[PDB]
Amino acid sequence: DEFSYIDGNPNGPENWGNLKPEWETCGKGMEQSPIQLRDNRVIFDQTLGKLRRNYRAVDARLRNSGHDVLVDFKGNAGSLSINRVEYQLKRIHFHSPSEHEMNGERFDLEAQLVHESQDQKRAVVSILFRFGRADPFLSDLEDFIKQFSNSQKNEINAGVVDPNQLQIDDSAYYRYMGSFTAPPCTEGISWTVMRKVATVSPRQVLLLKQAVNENAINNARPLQPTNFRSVFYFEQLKS
Ligand SMILES: O=C1O[C@H]([C@@H](O)CO)C(O)=C1O
Repeated sequence: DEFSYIDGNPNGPENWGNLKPEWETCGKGMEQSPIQLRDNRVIFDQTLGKLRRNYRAVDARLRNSGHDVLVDFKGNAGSLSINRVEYQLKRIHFHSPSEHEMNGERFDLEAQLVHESQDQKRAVVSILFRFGRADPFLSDLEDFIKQFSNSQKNEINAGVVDPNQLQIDDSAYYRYMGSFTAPPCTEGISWTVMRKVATVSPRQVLLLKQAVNENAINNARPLQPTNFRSVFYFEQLKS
């Protein structure tokens, strides 16, 4: 699991796919994430509907992987519905700066909600943030996040973590097929990236960045080629 976000280094993002056989798709796959999201190339699909979530507050652990901080839910944290297929919410990864761009703009943080169906299909819902008012979700975790920095520990019980504190506006999003954004960069992942940009405070991002290894202080994978794949867009009109 040594990989780095330092461009130019032997273990850096351009080389991920040559580091070990298990990571080859990082270099050779053609539906890699993240990508550029461009309004002028989207296919509109009114048929997708408002994003259908039913999430539940539940017991969680915070983990420092060394290259990101994530929330790891212990109980059943509820689920996301796409095409009446149901995907359970398992984890939330944090990346600063953002990995996705929207019309050429890179944001200050991205949160990625990883879900898994019983069929084991994967869907990720991404939220993009600009510096502003604190994020209510991270507020309730700040003192736990701090402990990665004021101590030796790399897991922490965060108790009950509520995903309905997340800044998700269900009325508009992008949708496309992609990959995990870190090794093993596996494909077949449905991505939903929320149009509405949330806010997070600088203090909150700093806490996150304090937590990780040095080679991961910025932990965004560079944008990958779109390669002609389709990008769908839904947006609910006032009518
Ligand atoms: O699609 C994803 O890739 C990231 C990974 O880069 C985390 O470090 C993750 O877990 C996702 O939600």
